[PDB]
Amino acid sequence: GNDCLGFWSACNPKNDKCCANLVCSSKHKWCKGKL
Repeated sequence: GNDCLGFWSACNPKNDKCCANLVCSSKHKWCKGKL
């Protein structure tokens, strides 16, 4: 079914597949918390 990533999980700035409403930092390139 669904598929997402956790926290501090590497991802793509063009395709954010993070969970918990996380954010894919285009800098660190990971699922961080949108401040």
